[PDB]
Amino acid sequence: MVTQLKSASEYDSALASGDKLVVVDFFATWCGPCKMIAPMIEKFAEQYSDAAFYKLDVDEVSDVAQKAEVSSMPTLIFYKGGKEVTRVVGANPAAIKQAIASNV
Repeated sequence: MVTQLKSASEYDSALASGDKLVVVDFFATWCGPCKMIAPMIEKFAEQYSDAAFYKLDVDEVSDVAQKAEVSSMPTLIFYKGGKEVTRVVGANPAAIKQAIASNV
């Protein structure tokens, strides 16, 4: 399951996980590719049980989106030990899957 982050607070606690891969999907409700990739992302969460998946609506938690420097949707950011390891800007199934598999 992909837990929606509702505040800056939730976002940050999500990140203090260490060693555990934390993956955040920055999306918008108006964003088409976001919608098309959302089912895939759920599949990936089932497969990669070693990693915690989340999503954050950029129009609800804007401050977090601006501080994470998200300027296109969807943007998947990969954290480990509270630090950004990488990110994928785009509804790119293959790149997202590889990013998860390789950083778990």
